[PDB]
Amino acid sequence: PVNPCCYYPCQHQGICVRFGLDRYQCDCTRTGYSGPNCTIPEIWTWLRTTLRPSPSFIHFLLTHGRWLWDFVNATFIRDTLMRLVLTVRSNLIPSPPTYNIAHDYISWESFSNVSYYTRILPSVPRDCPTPMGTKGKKQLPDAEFLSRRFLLRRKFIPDPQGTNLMFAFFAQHFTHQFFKTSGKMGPGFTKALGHGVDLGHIYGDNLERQYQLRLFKDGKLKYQMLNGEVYPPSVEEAPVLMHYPRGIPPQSQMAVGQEVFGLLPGLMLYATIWLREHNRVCDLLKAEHPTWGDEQLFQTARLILIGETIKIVIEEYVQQLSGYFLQLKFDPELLFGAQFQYRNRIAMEFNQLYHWHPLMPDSFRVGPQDYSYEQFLFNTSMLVDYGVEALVDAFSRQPAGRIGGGRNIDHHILHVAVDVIKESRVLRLQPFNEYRKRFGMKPYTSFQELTGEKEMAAELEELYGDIDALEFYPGLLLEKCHPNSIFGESMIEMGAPFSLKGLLGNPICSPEYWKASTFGGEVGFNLVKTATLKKLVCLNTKTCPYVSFHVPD
Amino acid sequence: PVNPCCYYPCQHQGICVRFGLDRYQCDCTRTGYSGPNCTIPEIWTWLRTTLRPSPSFIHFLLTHGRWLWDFVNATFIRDTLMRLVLTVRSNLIPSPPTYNIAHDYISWESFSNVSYYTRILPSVPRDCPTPMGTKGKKQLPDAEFLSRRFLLRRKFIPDPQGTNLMFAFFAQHFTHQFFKTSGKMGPGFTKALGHGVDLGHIYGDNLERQYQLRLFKDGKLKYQMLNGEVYPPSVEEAPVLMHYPRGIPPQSQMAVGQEVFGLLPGLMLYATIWLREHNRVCDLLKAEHPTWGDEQLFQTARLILIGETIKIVIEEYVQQLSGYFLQLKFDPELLFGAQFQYRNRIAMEFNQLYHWHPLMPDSFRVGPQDYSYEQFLFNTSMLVDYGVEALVDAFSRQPAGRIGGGRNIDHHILHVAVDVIKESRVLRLQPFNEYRKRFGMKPYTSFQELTGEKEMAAELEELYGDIDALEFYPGLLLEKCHPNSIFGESMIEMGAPFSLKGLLGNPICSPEYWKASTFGGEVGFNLVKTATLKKLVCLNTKTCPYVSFHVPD
Ligand SMILES: *[C@@H]1O[C@H](CO)[C@@H](O[C@H]2O[C@H](CO)[C@@H](O[C@@H]3O[C@H](CO[C@@H]4O[C@H](CO[C@@H]5O[C@H](CO)[C@@H](O)[C@H](O)[C@@H]5O)[C@@H](O)[C@H](O)[C@@H]4O)[C@@H](O)[C@H](O)[C@@H]3O)[C@H](O)[C@H]2NC(C)=O)[C@H](O)[C@H]1NC(C)=O
Ligand SMILES: *[C@@H]1O[C@H](CO)[C@@H](O[C@H]2O[C@H](CO)[C@@H](O[C@@H]3O[C@H](CO[C@H]4O[C@H](CO[C@@H]5O[C@H](CO)[C@@H](O)[C@H](O)[C@@H]5O)[C@@H](O)[C@H](O)[C@@H]4O)[C@@H](O)[C@H](O)[C@@H]3O)[C@H](O)[C@H]2NC(C)=O)[C@H](O)[C@H]1NC(C)=O
Ligand SMILES: *[C@@H]1O[C@H](CO)[C@@H](O[C@@H]2O[C@H](CO)[C@@H](O[C@@H]3O[C@H](CO[C@@H]4O[C@H](CO)[C@@H](O)[C@H](O)[C@@H]4O)[C@@H](O)[C@H](O)[C@@H]3O)[C@H](O)[C@H]2NC(C)=O)[C@H](O)[C@H]1NC(C)=O
Ligand SMILES: *[C@@H]1O[C@H](CO)[C@@H](O[C@@H]2O[C@H](CO)[C@@H](O[C@H]3O[C@H](CO[C@@H]4O[C@H](CO)[C@@H](O)[C@H](O)[C@@H]4O)[C@@H](O)[C@H](O)[C@@H]3O)[C@H](O)[C@H]2NC(C)=O)[C@H](O)[C@H]1NC(C)=O
Ligand code: MNH
Ligand code: MNH
Ligand SMILES: *[C@@H]1O[C@H](CO)[C@@H](O[C@H]2O[C@H](CO)[C@@H](O)[C@H](O)[C@H]2NC(C)=O)[C@H](O)[C@H]1NC(C)=O
Ligand SMILES: *[C@@H]1O[C@H](CO)[C@@H](O[C@H]2O[C@H](CO)[C@@H](O)[C@H](O)[C@H]2NC(C)=O)[C@H](O)[C@H]1NC(C)=O
Ligand SMILES: CCCCCCCCO[C@@H]1O[C@H](CO)[C@@H](O)[C@H](O)[C@H]1O
Ligand SMILES: CCCCCCCCO[C@@H]1O[C@H](CO)[C@@H](O)[C@H](O)[C@H]1O
Ligand SMILES: CCCCCCCCO[C@@H]1O[C@H](CO)[C@@H](O)[C@H](O)[C@H]1O
Ligand SMILES: CCCCCCCCO[C@@H]1O[C@H](CO)[C@@H](O)[C@H](O)[C@H]1O
Ligand SMILES: CCCCCCCCO[C@@H]1O[C@H](CO)[C@@H](O)[C@H](O)[C@H]1O
Ligand SMILES: CCCCCCCCO[C@@H]1O[C@H](CO)[C@@H](O)[C@H](O)[C@H]1O
Ligand SMILES: CCCCCCCCO[C@@H]1O[C@H](CO)[C@@H](O)[C@H](O)[C@H]1O
Ligand SMILES: C[C@H](C(=O)O)c1ccc(-c2ccccc2)c(F)c1
Ligand SMILES: C[C@H](C(=O)O)c1ccc(-c2ccccc2)c(F)c1
Repeated sequence: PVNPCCYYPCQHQGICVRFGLDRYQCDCTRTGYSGPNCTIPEIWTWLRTTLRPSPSFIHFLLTHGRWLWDFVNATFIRDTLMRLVLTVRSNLIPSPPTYNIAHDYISWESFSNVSYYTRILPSVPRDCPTPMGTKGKKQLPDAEFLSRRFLLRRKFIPDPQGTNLMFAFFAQHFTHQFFKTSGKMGPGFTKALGHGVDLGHIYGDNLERQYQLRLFKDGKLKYQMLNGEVYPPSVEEAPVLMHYPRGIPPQSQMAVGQEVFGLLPGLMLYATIWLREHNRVCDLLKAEHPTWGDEQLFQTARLILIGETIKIVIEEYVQQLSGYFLQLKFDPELLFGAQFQYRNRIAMEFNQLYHWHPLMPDSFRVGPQDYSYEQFLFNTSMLVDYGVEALVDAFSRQPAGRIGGGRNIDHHILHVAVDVIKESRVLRLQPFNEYRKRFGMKPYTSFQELTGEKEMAAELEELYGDIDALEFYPGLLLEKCHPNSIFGESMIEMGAPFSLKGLLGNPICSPEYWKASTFGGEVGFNLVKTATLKKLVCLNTKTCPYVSFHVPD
Repeated sequence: PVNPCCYYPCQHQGICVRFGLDRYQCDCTRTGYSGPNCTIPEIWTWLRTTLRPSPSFIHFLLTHGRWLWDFVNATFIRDTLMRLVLTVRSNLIPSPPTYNIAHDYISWESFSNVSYYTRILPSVPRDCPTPMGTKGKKQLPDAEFLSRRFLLRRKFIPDPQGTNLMFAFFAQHFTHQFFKTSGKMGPGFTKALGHGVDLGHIYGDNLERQYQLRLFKDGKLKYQMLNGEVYPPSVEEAPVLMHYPRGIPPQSQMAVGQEVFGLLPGLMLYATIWLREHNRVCDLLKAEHPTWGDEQLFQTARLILIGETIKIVIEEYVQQLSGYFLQLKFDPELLFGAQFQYRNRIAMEFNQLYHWHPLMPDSFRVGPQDYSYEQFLFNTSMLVDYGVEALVDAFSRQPAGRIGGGRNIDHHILHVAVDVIKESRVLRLQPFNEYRKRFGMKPYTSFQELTGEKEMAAELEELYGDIDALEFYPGLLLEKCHPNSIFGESMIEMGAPFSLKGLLGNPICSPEYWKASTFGGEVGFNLVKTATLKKLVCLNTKTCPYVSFHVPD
């Protein structure tokens, strides 16, 4: 008796449940559809899907007609559209969360145990005929071969949207606060229990670590002075676990919230900027509240930095990534009149989707000097040698690589993609086409439709045998990009829901928290409301360099 | 300089914040008022409070005109009113939670660390002139004296609403799943991390314990047979820590989710009933899903019992307690059109308010036998000696004591009340009158108004010196009771918000979870929708005894 749920019979978010020895039933509750397979639409459902323009057409609208968008951005329409974007995208993410690596069904354990990443679609049942369900071959393509053939960079392909390394390192720094897969527990488990923008990559993911990083004076974080500049303290002064190669003296190791940030100067650079910002805010708070103790100063500054982070991510980071002419806006009040849960649980699919390694260049240019990967990775003196401004200027000027399209991952880090594919099979992620449907898109009917070309498509078809066997991550990276864009429609249609839900799902965005008193008053509240990448850097450096998520002109 | 917030200047939920060396500012955001102290109403705010009838009047309407209610209860008006009750009561509880014993302000730590109970009103600042703020004497009345004088029972006072011991033990059993103050960490901390109806008192508050309790076959819980009846297993078979007097061997201990249930036959009675219900549901589930494994059977049965619990608590437990002619209803769908957060955090005030020791009798009667506290407490054989049916019958027949009114706590357990008062001072809970205002009532202007009499009021005035110095717990237990009611209005006006938010705030009540598939299909969903105290007992016992939360007529 072949498990009927292996055919993914239930459509439009209907839930497949096994009944008896060989039957199945689809729970169509609130899907907007009825029938054995949740395929019979109600009137409003049918109209909505019949009138909704394609993701590609909407993408076109949002990236053309600057004159019209400028006009619209200056009106209430900006708010109307931002609210629509927030609600429509977020609603595709279940909240409270549903499944995890252990339970392909709702359970109290999945709801309460936050050491688990959640998941949007249940796993491919273990008893299915093929690894992907019922389609494809008995054995999936070799992960290594797949990576060498379709993901390995031949010649660097710059991002057409002008994205730079300042952006690339921000993305890596930012995402590493909520993606922290546990080596000890295995795939499907995380150590970032905050499951969102808690800034645990600055303050630590646990209390004792936070306490080791804190000065416990004026609400500040410990630090050290080098060349008259402020930097994170060494592991000697802040006895915290850091992942550095054996053989590196403790005095040369910097201690920050995230244990892996010693890996790249680009990561430690952001750790330095944010640490400086935290202490700068502590100073502003104390001037306003001389009676406050160290604890309240520390806690309030953290809330302010969380807000500054979400503000910058929405209005500058996502703005650069989307390429939209619509001026995005971070305003929690846009959701006060809607039904929305202020909670977030990080999905394993979101983790996979965010492996944007193609962004990394062939080498790292700092002024007239060109640094190789061996001169960059784990280099513990470069940040201090050049200082914050110099590195920000260089990273802001160097272009990052295009993410989608294929063949654009530097050989130095290709092994990461190989492991992502291997872990996807351990997590038993459903095929790319099933995720397409889950996020409102039609499944691809062939590999040529996916790639937009013929040679790679033919080889993929040979390897996978069926488009319905194509895996999640490979599909995301091999999909044809939007015209002159950094990646394809799926990265946007699937990634936007996860990202936006994770930003606005934060408790500081709730009516209960979003008030001036939460941030120590008007001064703190305005810091959040007017935060900018430029101010983040320049209010914390001697001089102000070129700073942006876009390469200069 | 005297801390200005010691005067509780900000009204209507405005937040008091210290500015400069001696100033304060009230954050009136979304309170519906403006002005230095949030006292100037907006037009709609003024209308709402002017047309709003008093709690006493509303109570009258709900306990009179049975003929009218009988009509209402059979129409959709029942739903309209239940939704109104749910939303208006729940809106008084902040969500996400705000403060805790360490932070009298919003912070990421308060939001994320669930080992802390939350609190609704901040503590009395440690630097205030008097223990309660600015009113009263420099020293509060001795806790032991206060208890002896006003809380000690002199003559048993039965509850005029007919509440029985079956109800009392349900209340004790039920609340002990979310009130588990940590002896190690101290006041302000809890071990019940589920913060609500997770049934941790049946399955254990931690995974390791749950695993020792589970059979790992058919999704069931371990059990043992005695006199042909099913009971919880022994600690020898289920190696779990249970709090029993030293000298009682593991083979003679019963292992259940909550460590302290061996203390009373009444507690183990419910532990036994729910254990039998769990395994019963597993049988029903397996019949429907023969392909399911032990894990899914166990998790699904747990979800069903959670739903059954909420159903019985709202429609029978709270119904009995309220004495309303309005037929309360548990229907999550009532809130699907409203803005509501599906989460809960247990408040320290809710813990205090739920110390209903007056309910306990002078002795426990089982048929012709009358057992004393010395014979009842920690009795290791009574449950098995009599069996479930006999104890349910006896407890359903014996009257429980009136909660409010004062002087009704049996001397055997008066020490608990003494400790509650002492814990209250450690927690630095604000005065009863501040809580009255926080929950929408006018503060009492004198002790005579509070008690409704002259004798106790006169002595209370002498001891406290000022009505605004009266503490939270004593205030709840000494306030005059509603006509022929089990307690006063404050217990209802303050208790209803916490209780209802805790019941509906459960994730199973969310649109995401409230579906047939969550409970294994229609059979499981109906078990929840039709749950009853009588069925809970009789579908798990040989014979059907008198079972109710009210003594027989
Ligand atoms: C979140 O969710 C994750 C995933 O579930 C949790 O992972 C960890 O917790 C699990 C439970 O502790 C770990 O499971 C392992 O199970 C092994 C097998 O043990 C079996 O259970 C008992 C063992 O007890 C037996 O009897 C006596 C009684 O006193 C006992 O002393 C003795 O040890 C004896 O074995 C028994 O019925 C069986 O025969 C088995 O022994 C354990 O050996 C192992 O130590 C562990 O407990 C799981 O491995 C943990 N780690 C991971 C990554 O899975 C995580 O804890 C959850 N987080 C939270 C906060 O809840
Ligand atoms: C939820 O919230 C509660 C309440 O905060 C929290 O409670 C528990 O956690 C804290 C922090 O771990 C415990 O702290 C206690 O106090 C001291 C900490 O003082 C330190 O001071 C010195 C600094 O240490 C230096 O750093 C070196 C690093 O290598 C170290 O080796 C040396 O010690 C060195 O001196 C030091 O002198 C001292 O030893 C301490 O490190 C602890 O020692 C003490 O044992 C306590 O842990 C709280 O007590 C603890 N429990 C309570 C009830 O407060 C929970 O953990 C939070 N829960 C979660 C999930 O976050
Ligand atoms: C835990 O609970 C169990 C019950 O489940 C306790 O055991 C029971 O104890 C009672 C009294 O201690 C035993 O009483 C039985 O019936 C009569 C009762 O007394 C009669 O009524 C009054 C009281 O004196 C008098 O007017 C009458 O003349 C008459 O004495 C008693 O006399 C019998 O001898 C008989 O024991 C009951 O039998 C017993 N049940 C069992 C199965 O043991 C147990 O003690 C308790 N543990 C603790 C620590 O107290
Ligand atoms: C960690 O990062 C540090 C950067 O802060 C590294 O250091 C710097 O390393 C560079 C490269 O080795 C070093 O370069 C000096 O010498 C260069 C001479 O080479 C010239 O440029 C071209 C390269 O061959 C030729 O075309 C040209 O003819 C000439 O030969 C010169 O270009 C540089 O400007 C510079 O003078 C820097 O001096 C180092 N700076 C410091 C502060 O020491 C360090 O090596 C990294 N650590 C590790 C282990 O890799
Ligand atoms: C020089 C650049 C660079 C290097 C050496 C690099 C290295 C790694 C290594 C090593 C791993 C872990 C792999 C394993 O197999 O266990 C990993 C994981 C990961 N990395 Mn990348 N990474 C980037 C850039 C780099 N990453 C950029 C740019 C981003 C974009 C946001 C990114 C995002 C991720 C994500 C997301 C993970 C997964 C983290 C987790 O699950 O713990 N990264
Ligand atoms: C026979 C009767 C009986 C006994 C011996 C009993 C005893 C105790 C003891 C001892 C403590 C812990 C006190 C301390 O000072 O630390 C405690 C706590 C508590 N009890 Mn009563 N208790 C009841 C009945 C009893 N309780 C009933 C009935 C209820 C009503 C719902 C109730 C509710 C509470 C609550 C609530 C707590 C606090 C739990 C927590 O903070 O851990 N109960
Ligand atoms: C609903 O989904 C099932 C499962 O894929 C579809 O397939 C079933 O019905 C077909 C129609 O006769 C049979 O030919 C298939 O063998 C059978 N497969 C299984 C797994 O039972 C079914 O057609 C779908 N029905 C609708 C109305 O869409
Ligand atoms: C706001 O609340 C405060 C505190 O209850 C009120 O009290 C302050 O002002 C009074 C007016 O003269 C003084 O008599 C009090 O001593 C003073 N107390 C403090 C906190 O310093 C104040 O009157 C209220 N103001 C308004 C506009 O209602
Ligand atoms: C109501 C007015 C409609 C005008 C039709 C606009 C046509 C836009 O056409 C768009 O062109 C893009 C490429 O440039 C494609 O990628 C989109 O899928 C396609 O819809
Ligand atoms: C209310 C929001 C409306 C957004 C619609 C903006 C879409 C911009 O549409 C633009 O209109 C121009 C007309 O001169 C065309 O020339 C451009 O090709 C087209 O992209
Ligand atoms: C013309 C400008 C319109 C701006 C509104 C865009 C926001 C709607 O975004 C929509 O969200 C859906 C669910 O996530 C997706 O399935 C659609 O493809 C996407 O276009
Ligand atoms: C038509 C609407 C008329 C509204 C009349 C406003 C009445 C509320 O009046 C307010 O009462 C408070 C407490 O007594 C005072 O502290 C405020 O200063 C006062 O403005
Ligand atoms: C009885 C008349 C009641 C009128 C209700 C007042 C509505 C709120 O009116 C507001 O008052 C503010 C203070 O000047 C202005 O700044 C706002 O623009 C205005 O909308
Ligand atoms: C829609 C909800 C309506 C609630 C109103 C219920 C109030 C019951 O009101 C009752 O009406 C009786 C009339 O015969 C009087 O005799 C009772 O004294 C009075 O309490
Ligand atoms: C006549 C029937 C009326 C049913 C509506 C009752 C529900 C409203 O309940 C109200 O909740 C408020 C907030 O907790 C309290 O302050 C009010 O005193 C209370 O009556
Ligand atoms: C605003 C816009 C949209 O909703 O279309 C949009 C586009 C892309 C993202 C996005 C952000 C991070 C990873 C992947 C996708 C996003 F979060 C929002
Ligand atoms: C339905 C009614 C109301 O809201 O008035 C009501 C009355 C009393 C309670 C209540 C339940 C447990 C402890 C304290 C109060 C409750 F939860 C609900």
